[PDB]
Amino acid sequence: GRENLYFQGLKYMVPGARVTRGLDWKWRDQDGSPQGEGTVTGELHNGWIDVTWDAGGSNSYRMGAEGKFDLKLAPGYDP
Repeated sequence: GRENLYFQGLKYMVPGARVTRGLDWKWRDQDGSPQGEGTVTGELHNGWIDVTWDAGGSNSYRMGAEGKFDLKLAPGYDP
């Protein structure tokens, strides 16, 4: 039994969080390298979260918006 994905989004999508793409990703190669990782840079806004990728691009991803979760916490990141 776990908190739903919206609750997880609220708990984990905070500045500094390390992420990769996740289940609902539909954003082509924006993660910048295969299996690329990134850092969340802000707070949730209308269910979207900002990420700066290690490859260097900055953009926004759904983590609740549209009922979709585009990211996953990166391997080795355990807050």
